[PDB]
Amino acid sequence: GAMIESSTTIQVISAGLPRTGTKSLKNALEIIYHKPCYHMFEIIFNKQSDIIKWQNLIHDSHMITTPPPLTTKTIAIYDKLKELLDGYIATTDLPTCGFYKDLMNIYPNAKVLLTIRDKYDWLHSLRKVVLPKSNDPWKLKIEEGDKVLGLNSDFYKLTEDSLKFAFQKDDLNFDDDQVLLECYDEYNRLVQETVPSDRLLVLRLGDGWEPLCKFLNVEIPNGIDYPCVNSHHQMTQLTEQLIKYKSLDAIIHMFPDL
Ligand SMILES: OCc1ccc(NC[C@@]2(Cc3ccc(C(F)(F)F)cc3)CCN(Cc3c[nH]c4ccccc34)C2)c(N(O)O)c1
Ligand SMILES: Nc1ncnc2c1ncn2[C@@H]1O[C@H](COP(=O)(O)O)[C@@H](OP(=O)(O)O)[C@H]1O
Repeated sequence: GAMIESSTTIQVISAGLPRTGTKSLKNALEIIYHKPCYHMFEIIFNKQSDIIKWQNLIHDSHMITTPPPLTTKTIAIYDKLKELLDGYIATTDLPTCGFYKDLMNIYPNAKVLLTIRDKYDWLHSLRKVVLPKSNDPWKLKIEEGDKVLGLNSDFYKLTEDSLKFAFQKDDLNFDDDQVLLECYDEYNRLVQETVPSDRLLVLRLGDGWEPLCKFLNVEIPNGIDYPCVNSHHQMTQLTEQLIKYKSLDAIIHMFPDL
């Protein structure tokens, strides 16, 4: 196809929850658009100063009166969300995913993606990387590796609060598998009920380029396979290597598509 000059603004809002292929999708969107896509990894590796800004936004988010129409407080919240996303062409993962409805209002010409998978596969992956149970010895390893990356209790607070925001829960028993599974199903159902079907593409793991590129009116990237990255096995290796070497920069060449 012809090469066209794309606008550097949010063009794709991904509502999929963590551990549903968000990092592969982030990489795929960057391959298509040649501009950055937001993701929790963007916070960890490039924008740790944003943690407090996202926390402030979530703290104020209960004051969002759903447009139409737009109220004054909603403008202030929407302005900070637009500021956080300046320079990006897409959003994936926490903390953004729970803001899908607000992002749809801020970027009325953006399209929405929802990545889904088997709920028990999702929970297993979540417990190995994002939310280990409080009695799991692996949790102490994750925390040791996280300190190497400079992540403190405020980072864990952001993950917890952005998950609570996505699930629309005032509190959440993070150690309760039944609660998490029910929240997962209700969240994915709600996205499909809320977003007009014309504006939504539901993606399953393994779907690859073709449905995504058709939805976005772009050519399939020539000679580039669809990304497959961020397996729990790979995250376990990363944690162990951070513990062993005590720095990101000593191991970063071992993890190419991070
Ligand atoms: O790809 C989607 C996606 C992948 C991972 C995460 N987070 C996993 C975590 C951050 C992390 C660490 C290392 C790396 C790496 F890759 F550099 F190694 C990446 C990310 C989140 C925090 N910690 C668990 C924890 C330990 N004690 C807690 C107490 C309360 C709550 C959580 C925790 C690992 C998210 N989040 O958090 O949205 C999204
Ligand atoms: N192209 C692809 N095909 C199949 N699974 C993929 C994939 N890209 C990522 N995944 C899976 O999606 C999960 C990572 O999602 P996220 O990036 O949102 O954290 C991992 O699950 P597992 O942990 O079960 O391996 C990973 O294996």
